[PDB]
Amino acid sequence: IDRGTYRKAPLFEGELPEGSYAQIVEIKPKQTVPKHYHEKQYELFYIISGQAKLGIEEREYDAKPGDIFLVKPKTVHWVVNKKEEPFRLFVIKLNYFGDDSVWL
Amino acid sequence: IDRGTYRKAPLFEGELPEGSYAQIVEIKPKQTVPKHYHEKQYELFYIISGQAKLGIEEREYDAKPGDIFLVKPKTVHWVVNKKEEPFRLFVIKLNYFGDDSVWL
Ligand SMILES: [Mg+2]
Ligand SMILES: [Mg+2]
Repeated sequence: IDRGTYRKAPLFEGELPEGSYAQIVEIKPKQTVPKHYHEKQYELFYIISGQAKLGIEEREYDAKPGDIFLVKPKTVHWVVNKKEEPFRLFVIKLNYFGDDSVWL
Repeated sequence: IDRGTYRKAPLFEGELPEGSYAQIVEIKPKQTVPKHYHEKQYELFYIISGQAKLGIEEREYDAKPGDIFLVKPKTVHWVVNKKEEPFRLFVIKLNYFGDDSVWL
C-alpha cells in the first residue's frame, strides 16, 4: 500500500489483540519522512534492509539491518533514506488505537 | 540469560506499555523446544538467523531468516533446531501479564 514517502504491508491484519498492530514499512529511495510524533502509540522497529538516518528526540542514529529501536509516545522522530535501496523495517505498534500522528 | 533449551535477552526492559514485552531469543544448537501453549499472550516472531522447524497447532513450517509468525493464545507450538547454528528470533509478546506457559 502506497503512503507517498513510504509503502506499508499490514501483517496478521485483524488477528492481533486490540491496541496492537504490525506491518512492514519501506521508506522509498532517497526519501525523508519528516518530523512527527504519536500522541499515544509506541513503535518498535526492526531494520530488515537498507540504511538510513533515524532521528528520535535529539539523537540521529545510523540505522542498519538488525538494529532495533523504540519510539515512545510524544517523541519526535524522522527518517532520512540517503540510499537508492528502500529502507525496510518490521514495525510493531503498541497502545495503538488509530492514527495519532502530529506532523511538524 | 540462560533458559536451558534457549537463551533470551530482554529489549527495552521496563520501557514498553503494560501488556507488552520484547526480547531476542536464541534456540540453542540442535535443541527442541517442546509443545506448549500460552493461556493469554500472543507472540509475534521475526526470524533473524538460523533455520528450524516451527510448529503452530497442526502445521510445521520451515522457518528461515525474514519469516514472521504469529502464535495466538491457547495454540500449541514448538521448535526443532536441526542445525549447529543458534535459531535467533525477535519476539514481541502481546496481552502479556507474566509466565502463562502450559508445557505438555
Ligand atoms: Mg512513527
Ligand atoms: Mg511461546
